[PDB]
Amino acid sequence: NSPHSRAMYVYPPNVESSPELPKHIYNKLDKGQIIVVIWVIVSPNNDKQKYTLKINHDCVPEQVIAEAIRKKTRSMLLSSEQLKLCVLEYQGKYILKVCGCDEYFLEKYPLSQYKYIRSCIMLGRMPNLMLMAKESLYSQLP
Amino acid sequence: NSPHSRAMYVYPPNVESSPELPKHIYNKLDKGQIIVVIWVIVSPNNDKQKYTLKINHDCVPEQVIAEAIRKKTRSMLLSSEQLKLCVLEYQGKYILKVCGCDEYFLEKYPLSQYKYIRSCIMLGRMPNLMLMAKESLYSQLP
Ligand SMILES: *CCC(=O)N1CCn2nc(-c3nc(-c4ccc5c(cnn5C)c4)c4ccsc4c3-c3c(F)cc(F)cc3OCCOC)cc2[C@H]1C
Ligand SMILES: *CCC(=O)N1CCn2nc(-c3nc(-c4ccc5c(cnn5C)c4)c4ccsc4c3-c3c(F)cc(F)cc3OCCOC)cc2[C@H]1C
Repeated sequence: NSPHSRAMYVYPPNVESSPELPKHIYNKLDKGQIIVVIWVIVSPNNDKQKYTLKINHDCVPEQVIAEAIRKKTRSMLLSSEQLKLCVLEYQGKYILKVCGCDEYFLEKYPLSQYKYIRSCIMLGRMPNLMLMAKESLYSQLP
Repeated sequence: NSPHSRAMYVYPPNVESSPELPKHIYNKLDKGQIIVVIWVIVSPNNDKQKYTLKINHDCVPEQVIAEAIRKKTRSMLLSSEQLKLCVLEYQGKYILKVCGCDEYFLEKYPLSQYKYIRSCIMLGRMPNLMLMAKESLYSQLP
């Protein structure tokens, strides 16, 4: 089986049955938008950097990856064609997970449909997420 | 004629000539096991939930239903008799099909002998399957 399949089997997504967000949960957001923190390892010294994003609650994990690139590329050092290539490149290179936990967001679902996010919203807690390279995920498989 | 007989005539299986898997295809599996995706409709609003299973390639469709039952009841501390009762009940209530396509797995064949499954194995792709209520299939017959 493909490494993508084995990651799905080992780390199955914890999504809700409906993508429709309950009204009492949606009202806890800022006009349906949720503030999340995105971590990443940027240096060989395992130094971690972070971005604080405000995104729609129904963003899929691949849209979170794209939104984090737009946050960084605000300071322009690349053309538009280079930027589009970088978004597609890193969308196929990185996956999203909960920081410090064995909870992953490998499948295309609205972020708020994942159970970890809903508990974060109901608890008034900020989702603490990490961008991990797909190859680093495939190497830790049994 | 019986409704099950009518379903076989209307939806005949697309199977390969031999149940023996060629070596170059078998070697694409993880020690003879295939990872499949099983969808199901859980709410009257047609909300779908899914399981990602790793099963023997020569499981018959009724064994796929049994493996999905063991997946859900894994934590429930059920006895063998309790588990068997649920397995027999849902084996007589649900059939297996390709999700979103008019391809069915109604007959006792090794799953890998079906042409859709074997091509999935050769592609390194997960079979995208759906569990449909038997009565819903018999109602759509001519
Ligand atoms: C084609 C893609 C490409 O070449 N690049 C250039 C490098 N790059 N880094 C990130 C990225 N950067 C940060 C970040 C924030 C703040 C920082 C530093 C360093 N010093 N400070 C103060 C780095 C970051 C923080 C969280 S996530 C992230 C990313 C980032 C991203 F937004 C989306 C991703 F898919 C991956 C990454 O990180 C990859 C690890 O570093 C290479 C984006 C890029 C892209 C545009
Ligand atoms: C004696 C048998 C019996 O009473 N039950 C109880 C109900 N039941 N549901 C399933 C089943 N559940 C899921 C599933 C997975 C993840 C879920 C939800 C809801 N929320 N989350 C996060 C439901 C499921 C997903 C794919 S297949 C499946 C099944 C399932 C099965 F494994 C085998 C089948 F033959 C049928 C079904 O689903 C039938 C639809 O009813 C919900 C199993 C049972 C059994 C144990």
